Amino acid sequence: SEQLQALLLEEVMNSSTLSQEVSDLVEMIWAEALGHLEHMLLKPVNRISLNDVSKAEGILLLVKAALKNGETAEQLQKMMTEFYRLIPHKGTMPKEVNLGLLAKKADLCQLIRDMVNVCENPPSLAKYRALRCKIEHVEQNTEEFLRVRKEVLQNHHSKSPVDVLQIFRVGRVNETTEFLSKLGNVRPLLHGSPVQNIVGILCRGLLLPKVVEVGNLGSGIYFSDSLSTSIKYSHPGETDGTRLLLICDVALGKCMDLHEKDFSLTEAPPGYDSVHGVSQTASVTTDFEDDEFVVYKTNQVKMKYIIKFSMPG
Ligand SMILES: Nc1ncnc2c1ncn2[C@@H]1O[C@H](C(=O)N2CCN(CC(=O)Nc3cccc4c3CNC4=O)CC2)[C@@H](O)[C@H]1O
Repeated sequence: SEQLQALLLEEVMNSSTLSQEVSDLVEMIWAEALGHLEHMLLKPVNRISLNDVSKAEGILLLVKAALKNGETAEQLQKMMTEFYRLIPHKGTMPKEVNLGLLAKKADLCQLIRDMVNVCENPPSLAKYRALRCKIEHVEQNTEEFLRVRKEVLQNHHSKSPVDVLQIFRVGRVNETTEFLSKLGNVRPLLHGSPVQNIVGILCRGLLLPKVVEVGNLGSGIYFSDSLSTSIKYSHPGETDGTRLLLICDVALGKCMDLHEKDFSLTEAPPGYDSVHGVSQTASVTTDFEDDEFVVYKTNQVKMKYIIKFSMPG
């Protein structure tokens, strides 16, 4: 019948037995992300609507505007208690509402939006599609795995053993086409990050830090040629106990070598496309302990791989 042939097509169209490795990765990063929310949310995430988040974000803008104008804390707290009604927290309710809090509350709202959107087609594929990002497992047999393994395990100043469990080929669609390859000097660098950030990184790529009216080369996207340095930023997840790390092609064209720190950099110096923090050496002292590479454009970045690894300790 019409209906049978519909079901038979439905079976075909709705089928993708994508690998365990990729599935387990998706399940983890989402679980780890949800683990962050559950840590500081009285109300379950399922019982928060998208309206609550939109209104919550709307209040932060009013509170931020009011804070800069120097309104009394009476008004600020009155507005903020309305925010906390929509987005309940456990622990403290900061009396001193600084600008730094509002930025983190704004981040939190986005992490809530992720978890709400995804809830909806098995529960594994719903989470994969939600990333809008094409992860593909690379087999240990292939010569691509040995290649990438060595690429990661080259600049290792520290001699701490590294258990490279899984490697995944990753790509975002719009990230590739908008990449500034024409601007030369593209080299593959590493970006460490805690596991709870990964869903957000895969969803929206690496974003520019928000200049609050912390990094020692200003508000840009940092990378390193060394693995030992990227391990420091790639913290172990509470879910699995493993570390995740990105390999990105960073188009950084003209790269100015710096010795002194500079926290006020919103974009690259005039004349250069990027910055290199030169590390402390034998007879060349610097303020940088490790080699930092910083770009201040999202379209100077293009992530290639995700590396799942773990330290002994
Ligand atoms: N879309 C996104 N969703 C969620 N988190 C996202 C994101 N885009 C970036 N991030 C995350 O924001 C964080 C961020 O901006 N930060 C925190 C880190 N800080 C200093 C810094 O980058 N230092 C630094 C220096 C040298 C190497 C490396 C790093 C970090 N990773 C490295 O390999 C600069 C500001 C960062 O940890 C990144 O992973």
